[PDB]
Amino acid sequence: SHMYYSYGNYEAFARPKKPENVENKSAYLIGSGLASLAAACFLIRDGQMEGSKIHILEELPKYVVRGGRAMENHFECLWDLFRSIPSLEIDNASVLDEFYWLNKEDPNYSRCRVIEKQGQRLVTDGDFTLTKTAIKEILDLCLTNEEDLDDVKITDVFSDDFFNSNFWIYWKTMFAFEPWHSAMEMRRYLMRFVHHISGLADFSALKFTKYNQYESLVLPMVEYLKSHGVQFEYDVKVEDIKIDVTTSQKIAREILIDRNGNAESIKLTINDLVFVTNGSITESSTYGDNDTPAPPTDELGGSWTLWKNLARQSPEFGNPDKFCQNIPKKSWFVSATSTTNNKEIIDTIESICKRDPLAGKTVTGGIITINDSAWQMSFTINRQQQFKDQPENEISTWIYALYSDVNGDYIKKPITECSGNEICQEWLYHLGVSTDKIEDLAKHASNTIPVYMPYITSYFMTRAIGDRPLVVPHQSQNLAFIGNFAETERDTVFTTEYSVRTAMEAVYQLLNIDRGIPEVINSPFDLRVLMDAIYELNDHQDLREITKDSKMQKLALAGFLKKIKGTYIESLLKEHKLL
Amino acid sequence: SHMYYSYGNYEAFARPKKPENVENKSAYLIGSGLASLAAACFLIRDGQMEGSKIHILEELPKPLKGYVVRGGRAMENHFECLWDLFRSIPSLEIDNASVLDEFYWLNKEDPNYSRCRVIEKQGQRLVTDGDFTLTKTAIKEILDLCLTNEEDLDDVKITDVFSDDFFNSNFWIYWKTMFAFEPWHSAMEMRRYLMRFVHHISGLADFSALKFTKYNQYESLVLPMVEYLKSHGVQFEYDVKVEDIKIDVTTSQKIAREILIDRNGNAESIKLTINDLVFVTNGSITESSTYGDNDTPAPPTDELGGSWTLWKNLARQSPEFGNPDKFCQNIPKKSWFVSATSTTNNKEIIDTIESICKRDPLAGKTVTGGIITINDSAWQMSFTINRQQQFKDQPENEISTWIYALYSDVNGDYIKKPITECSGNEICQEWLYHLGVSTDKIEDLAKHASNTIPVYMPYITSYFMTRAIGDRPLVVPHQSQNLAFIGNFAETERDTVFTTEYSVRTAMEAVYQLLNIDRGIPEVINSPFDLRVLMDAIYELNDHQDLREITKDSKMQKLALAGFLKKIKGTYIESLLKEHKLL
Ligand SMILES: Cc1cc2nc3c(=O)[nH]c(=O)nc-3n(C[C@H](O)[C@H](O)[C@H](O)COP(=O)(O)OP(=O)(O)OC[C@H]3O[C@@H](n4cnc5c(N)ncnc54)[C@H](O)[C@@H]3O)c2cc1C
Ligand SMILES: CCCCCCCC[C@@H](O)CCCCCCCCC(=O)O
Ligand SMILES: CCCCCCCC/C=C\CCCCCCCC(=O)O
Ligand SMILES: [K+]
Repeated sequence: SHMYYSYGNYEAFARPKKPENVENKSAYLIGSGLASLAAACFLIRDGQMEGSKIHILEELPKYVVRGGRAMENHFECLWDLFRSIPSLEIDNASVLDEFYWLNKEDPNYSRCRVIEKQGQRLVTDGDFTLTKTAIKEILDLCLTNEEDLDDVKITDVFSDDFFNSNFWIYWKTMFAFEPWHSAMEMRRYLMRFVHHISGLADFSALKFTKYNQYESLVLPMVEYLKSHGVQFEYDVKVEDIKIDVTTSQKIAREILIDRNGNAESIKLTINDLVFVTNGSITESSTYGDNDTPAPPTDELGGSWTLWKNLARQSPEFGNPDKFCQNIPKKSWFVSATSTTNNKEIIDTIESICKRDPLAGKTVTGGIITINDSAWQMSFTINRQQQFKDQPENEISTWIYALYSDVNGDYIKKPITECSGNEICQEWLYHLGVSTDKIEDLAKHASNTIPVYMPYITSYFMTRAIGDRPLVVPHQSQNLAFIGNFAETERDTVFTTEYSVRTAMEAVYQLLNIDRGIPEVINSPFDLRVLMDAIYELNDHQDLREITKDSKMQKLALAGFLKKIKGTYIESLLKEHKLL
Repeated sequence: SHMYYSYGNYEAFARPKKPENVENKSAYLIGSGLASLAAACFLIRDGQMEGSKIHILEELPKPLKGYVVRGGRAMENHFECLWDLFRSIPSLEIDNASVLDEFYWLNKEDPNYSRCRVIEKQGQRLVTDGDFTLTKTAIKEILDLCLTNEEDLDDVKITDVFSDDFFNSNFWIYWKTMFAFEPWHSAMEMRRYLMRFVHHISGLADFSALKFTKYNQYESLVLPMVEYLKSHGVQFEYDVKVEDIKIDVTTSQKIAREILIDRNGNAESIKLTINDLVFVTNGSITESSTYGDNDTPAPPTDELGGSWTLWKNLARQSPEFGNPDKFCQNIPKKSWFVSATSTTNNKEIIDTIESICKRDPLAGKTVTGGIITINDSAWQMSFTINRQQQFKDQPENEISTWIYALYSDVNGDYIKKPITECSGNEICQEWLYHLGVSTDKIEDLAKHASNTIPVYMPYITSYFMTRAIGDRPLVVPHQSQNLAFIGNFAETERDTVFTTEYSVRTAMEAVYQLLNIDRGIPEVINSPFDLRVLMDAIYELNDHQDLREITKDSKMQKLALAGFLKKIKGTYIESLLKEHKLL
């Protein structure tokens, strides 16, 4: 139905024929976020649309870290795209090459993932400490149809054993799950990343770009698009799109914009495609400084207002209110980037992560979680420096806190009432810095910039099938929805992969491109991977240990083992350490 | 061990860094087969070896009485190494396009499928054509074979693991003819085939999973590689017969020291260092092939040509170099030996084929979509007509049919002689007979309207001979510093021989190991570990029966299924089973 899914090298390496009649078509891409950028690259590369017919409408005209960071090997659509984007750092190489080599020579992993009691490593760090009841809850969730998970919370499907496991510590902090978030999305994550469970506790599965996501992913694509003549249109806010929703078709007819404070309108025909990135987790963000809190806001911005205006033209365009209203005041809102050249801080980090922060390699290898922090705070030092023109004596630490309405342990205030230096103080406290030194180090030996993001948890809010518009709604002729609030099967939002996937599916479907789209990696269907998951989830126990204290399963196991003794199934189980 | 297996787009699209010290290395590739050429291409593209330091050593120096077809078995999408290679090889047909791009577009424009797979009784379609007619016993035997460890199948034959129900099934007709399996062949390799291609079980009977090049293999695969290699300065050396390679074998090292060659009559010797790599294609299924013509049989032979002599000479220097005798010796005389290429512009023959395969042979698109099997032919004969013409110099009013017989020592039904005693025109008459041509016309249409070239291949079944782990050398034997074995008599995991993929796979593995290239090699496709594929396979193997139909007969299975279903009622597992038609 205008696209199909594939895997393996045949479809990966094959090139689509130029799509029919693309020469008389144009594209309008609302926003210059990564999904729109990705949709424009696919239009250039696989649609062979001329860049002059491709219009990226962005609101803006013309340290803080984190647009994105962690990636994995099985970002199948992202790597398809970025093998074709030249590096801005290596000659005759793609962003993929740069990244692939970088991560070979300095492969990621954490030497200390969770701390407590002011800088001590958690004694069970590395184990999931899941009881058999918790594991059963995990499988039961995977065995639940997604259809049966409308509006279901994480707390509805897990008991306290689960929430007391180390597993949950590692999972909620690395992915930013709150207990009230969508069990649907939690389920997709479990199945989506099962091949990396072996790397969950020590982040051995993660891979990072050289610099921040903008210097390493966005700018390369902007440059790719500029060299192909893509028209970037600034000072343009898209307020509405008039869509004709009939019994047989949906056609976007008109883009209503404010172009430099002036109300204008872009008339569309059936051959003008519109790519809407609906919803935004970064909109309405505010910034503090070392002595000022990022001020809280519940303002809807352009992105949310546009989706709401689209949603009033058809329920098939989604339900933005499920995502941008009723966000619990406890949710993550604040992140901070703390910069310092102070040797005591840097040295304290080294004595925890066991790596020289200033060496230019992995440091924390991903977030260290402060497990007994009131704020449920985690922080990471990536490869330093994360910016191109930053002094090589400086580190930049990124801090976030899952709980926003709880007094700190040292700064007895909610993070939303904290200046940069105060967030720094709470962090240094949990690092174990002598409290007699913390205040001055935060105020005069560091600079910490907080950001308040009202919608940073928005992707994970409990939802129902239908709350997210399909990438190409039923009967849509020239309208697609892209990014992490659009609907596609199996893949997990809050990833850059999801933004590139939806962009590729939108371009391919709307132009009818005759090439397969890589399916979400088939890990949860791979018996090899499933064998490993059991092994790892049970903290490296074989099937005899797993069933030890249970009469019913040790009898079923016995029967099974008599049946499989000396077979290939036995050999597989042994290779995967289950026997 | 100097490699790793991978899958997914990350490693597929990634480029390896230039391997360490490759500027001081050279390569010698014995022969111009596809594996050797494939290796040369990986040397260029991923090794970044200088072309002038790559030396292809080929016997031949650079007279047949008709077009000859072969080498062009089908391909499938999940030839993972092959497409990794040919995405990088320029098409000679389409500008600005790889061989993959050309193949890809062609097979979407003219997808392959068969409209008539098995005939009998002189041109009549098999009534059950389409079905596997597998009994539950037979199905249990297939599954029981896959659940057997490879190690316990040493020297086991296919007749040792299957019984009467299976051998009487359409499945086995389809299977044995399309893959050229003999009942005495390796059950280990049959097992690898079962698992290797389980994702295509739905395409077995109508060939809808097969893909074909535009032209014969040499024009579509080999010649693009040769021009890639020559454009990069690669050295081709003709008139070179390699007789032996001196290998110093020691506790911690195997090193090729010397290549003993006959170069245009003269006994010569290429001296090697550890930095000169040698790639050996050990054994050959086409070695010692002889040709006949429309009036002459291809004369039978037992000669061990150069390839089999070279391997025996290597096997003498270490048991890690394999057992060539398990493959080139004691080949049964009933084995497939003869194929033939029958070329005609005669409208009665062409129209007769059209009436069977339901397509115009001369339109330039799929014709038979792969072999048609004559199920009741004494010879167990099959024949295919690919897209026409398979040769760029051939007239547009001509077709060329490829014909083979699995049984070489059995009288024909019309020409009452074994195929080995038959002239090109006699093979054609036996073929025409089974097409339904009136016997009054068969002699004249085979003798004056057709030109049939037979080929006798002593070793054409040799890939499938019953073997034991260890008979095939590893692609890079343990501790080998500059010696690799490539092609379909070298050992790698899971993959299936008698396929171009296996040749390219070994090539890739050899080059990557010997040069320590830091990029993943695509694993054999993971279909046999894929629950969705295994579900589809149960459905298809039981001729599209959901599980309730499958268990009707066994009141106890009817029960076990009763329980399973309540354990999974309303769950994802149920939904998957319904999606894959088992409920
Ligand atoms: C701090 C942070 C860290 C992250 N880290 C990771 C990570 O480590 N790994 C990972 O996989 N993922 C991560 N993510 C998720 C990832 O960043 C997102 O999935 C992705 O960046 C979203 O891209 P998008 O363009 O689809 O969404 P957006 O970029 O939000 O798309 C909307 C954009 O278009 C513009 N726009 C919106 N509305 C309008 C309008 N009406 N008119 C004009 N312009 C408009 C806005 O400027 C906005 O930026 C992270 C996200 C954040 C916020
Ligand atoms: C496990 C394999 C790949 C996982 C995909 C990663 C993307 C996860 C996503 O939920 C966004 C993360 C949000 C911010 C949390 C802190 C960042 C920690 C981190 O970068 O992992
Ligand atoms: C696990 C048991 C498997 C059950 C039977 C498996 C059947 C495999 C079937 C079909 C393959 C059909 C042909 C696919 C491409 C062949 C390419 C070639 O000729 O080399
Ligand atoms: K899929």
